[PDB]
Amino acid sequence: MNIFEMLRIDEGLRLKIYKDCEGYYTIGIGHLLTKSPDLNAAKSELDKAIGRNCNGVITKDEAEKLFNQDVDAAVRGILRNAKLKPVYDSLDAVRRCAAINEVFQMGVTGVAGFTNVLRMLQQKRWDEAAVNLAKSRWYNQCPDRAKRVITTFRTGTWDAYK
Repeated sequence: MNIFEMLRIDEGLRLKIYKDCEGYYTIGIGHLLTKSPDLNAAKSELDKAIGRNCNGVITKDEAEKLFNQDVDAAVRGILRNAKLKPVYDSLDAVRRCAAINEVFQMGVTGVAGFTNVLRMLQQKRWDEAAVNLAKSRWYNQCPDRAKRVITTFRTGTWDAYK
């Protein structure tokens, strides 16, 4: 499946501001608004992201616009980064999606900082890479959102998304 379909499964789609697994205000398909507990701060961040007055609710079209911007930023981010680009180029199609997903979730600097996992992936040490990812705060603070990505790095199949 494609990266949009994969992230839709991991992140869900919600049109109103909600709290994610870590308690953080989120909207759309995994678009983090703020780590502040102030709902009104999340609303102000949403109005900034869209450029108009939203009162904490967006349309599916606006959700998809944010999603497509966030995916584009992850893909361009990988492909200009001296650590991530050789890893991405080395991976098979399925694990390339898992890499984009991980960068979407953690950010470029978060993924580029896991230099052990990157070496393992480059070297085809899939089991070792998955064990190491399962030690991360990313996974342990919110297992349901990360578990399919980890399985996908291990197996190289789409089975966890079926």
